[PDB]
Amino acid sequence: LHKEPATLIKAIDGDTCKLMYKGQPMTFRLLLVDTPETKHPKKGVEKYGPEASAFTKKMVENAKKIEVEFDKGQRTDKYGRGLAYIYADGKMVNEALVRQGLAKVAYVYKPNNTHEQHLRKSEAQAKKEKLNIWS
Ligand SMILES: Cc1cn([C@H]2C[C@H](OP(=O)(O)O)[C@@H](COP(=O)(O)O)O2)c(=O)[nH]c1=O
Ligand SMILES: [Ca+2]
Repeated sequence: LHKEPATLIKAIDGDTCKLMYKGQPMTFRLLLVDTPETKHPKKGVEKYGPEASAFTKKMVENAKKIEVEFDKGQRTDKYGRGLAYIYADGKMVNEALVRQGLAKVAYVYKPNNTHEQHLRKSEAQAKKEKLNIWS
């Protein structure tokens, strides 16, 4: 897995943001995780959704540099969103959210699961510390 540079265009919510990648604007969806909904009416504004968005927004907006790391499987989903692990100054946003109890490990589709165990151990810690979603 190789990391690549990207430029923040705009954070949309907890697990989705728009980045300029290879000179092209794209919406990215964080791999292996799911932050609560704040958009789709079929779900509504789920508890901790606004919090997860604020965390992600803060994290990506304050970074000196952003990198995207694709897994080994497909790089986009059916909606055309780039599927990656996003890093803000070397810190993985996907793991950060799970560690704070602001996201649950979800959508694990082989072979795009290289970091599954790492995220699972962080989720177990958030759970034991009874953080946010796990409170
Ligand atoms: C994280 C991820 C989501 N998805 C899909 C599954 C869901 O399909 P459906 O929308 O048809 O349920 C949706 C979840 O994303 P959101 O959390 O952004 O809604 O995106 C993938 O296909 N692959 C992925 O790797
Ligand atoms: Ca979501």
